[PDB]
Amino acid sequence: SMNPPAGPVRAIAEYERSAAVLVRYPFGIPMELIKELAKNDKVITIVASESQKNTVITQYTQSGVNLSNCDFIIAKTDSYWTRDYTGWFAMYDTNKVGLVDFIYNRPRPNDDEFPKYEAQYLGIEMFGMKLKQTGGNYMTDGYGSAVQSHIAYTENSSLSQAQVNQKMKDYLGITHHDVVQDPNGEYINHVDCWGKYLAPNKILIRKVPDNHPQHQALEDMAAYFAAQTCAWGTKYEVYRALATNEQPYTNSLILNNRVFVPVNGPASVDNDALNVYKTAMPGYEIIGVKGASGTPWLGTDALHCRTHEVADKGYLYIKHYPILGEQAGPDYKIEADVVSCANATISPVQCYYRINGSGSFKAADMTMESTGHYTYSFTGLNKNDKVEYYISAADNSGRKETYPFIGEPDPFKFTCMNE
Ligand code: NA
Repeated sequence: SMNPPAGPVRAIAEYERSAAVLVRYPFGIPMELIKELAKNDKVITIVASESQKNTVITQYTQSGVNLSNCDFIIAKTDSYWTRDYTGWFAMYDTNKVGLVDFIYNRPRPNDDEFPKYEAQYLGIEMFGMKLKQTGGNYMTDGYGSAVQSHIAYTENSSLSQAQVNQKMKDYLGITHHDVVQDPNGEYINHVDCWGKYLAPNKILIRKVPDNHPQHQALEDMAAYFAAQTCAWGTKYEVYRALATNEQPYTNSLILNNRVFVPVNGPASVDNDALNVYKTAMPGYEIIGVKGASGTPWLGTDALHCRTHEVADKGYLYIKHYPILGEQAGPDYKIEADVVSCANATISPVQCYYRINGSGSFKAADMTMESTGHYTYSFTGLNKNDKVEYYISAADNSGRKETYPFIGEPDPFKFTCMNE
């Protein structure tokens, strides 16, 4: 149809559950990456024909790829930049997952048309957002914020900024459309070359040497996010990836509990970048990925550019705003909504918690107050007690999710003040 999705709408972040990752043949990524992806996750390869599918299967077989995780879509494409032209994922109508198409900002008509084939393959509805856009220049936090470089306005110059913002609201549920002047001084003007939400409360911002012409622009961008309150109510934790030689360290893919970071030398500088991700993202497996010789990583074009995560059409979605830091009390009540996009019965919904840092986390059932709305109150806590917690839900489709996504390795933390 030509109508927007039935509300409310919520754009899905890259660090939410992914059912698959989308790549394209002829390839722009190394076979070793496809192999590593397929070890744990479904890889959907776009090919132009049944014969081309079989050519790819032969290559996957010869390279030892886990074929049980290899799926295919037959559709014409112009390029391997699946980040930039494939559809964007949003929840809509309470418990549905949909795809949002847009006008691809390149003269690549098969790439531009592709989202319809993606939606057909996935068995989900598609909605047409009439803005000139590109996925590389888009990221959302999963709480209604999105960051883009200035081309989101300048390539839609027949519309006012308000009209552009309204399109993002109507099709993606974006209420905070954070469009900024690109700090990189290069042609592409994509956020994924300088910035990446790692979680709702964490953002990675590129850093360069002091004498690099973009040094101050990037420091200013880091300061901007550090001063900004995030969706959870704390200031963003701002992490920095130092590019000594224009290495594309922010151009990584978060796929479930793994992070794939392009590396292109020197080894020590690559390892420093990987260390930043490891520090920022406890519990995640951080994986450095060397480029393919024929289609190497570039400063403006690397791993994030040549992949796109695919949301779970049956997503078990946990909506939660955490209790953090010094809390007054005397009640410490957490609330979460849990929705099954699989239309499955949800049970159990639990709070896992630990008090004052020792022993194992303990499970307590949350109380369902109304349909899909769960609460839990921490009892018996004394002044200055430290609480770690996370939420866990399961349904009878076999889905199991925590909030935060990674669960126990990175729990929410608060302190009981009793004041
Ligand atoms: Na399109």
